[PDB]
Parts: sequence; structure tokens; C-alpha cells
Amino acid sequence: KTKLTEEEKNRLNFLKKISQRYQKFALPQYLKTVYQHQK
Repeated sequence: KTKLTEEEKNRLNFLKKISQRYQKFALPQYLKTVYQHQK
């Protein structure tokens, strides 16, 4: 295929902010296990 080098870099920025925001607005087990474990 062609014209992928562009669409690629465009995806990177996505996953980058995704795993950054998601892990900063989700914490499904983070604040669930740390709140019980961490004393």
C-alpha cells in the first residue's frame, strides 16, 4: 500500500494521548487495588 507513512504518524499521536488520558480518567483497578493495598 501507499500513503501510509502519513496515516501512521497520525495514529501514534492518538494512542499516545489515549493511554495517557484513559489511564488518567479510568483507573478501574488502580484506585481499586491501591486504595486497599497501599496503607
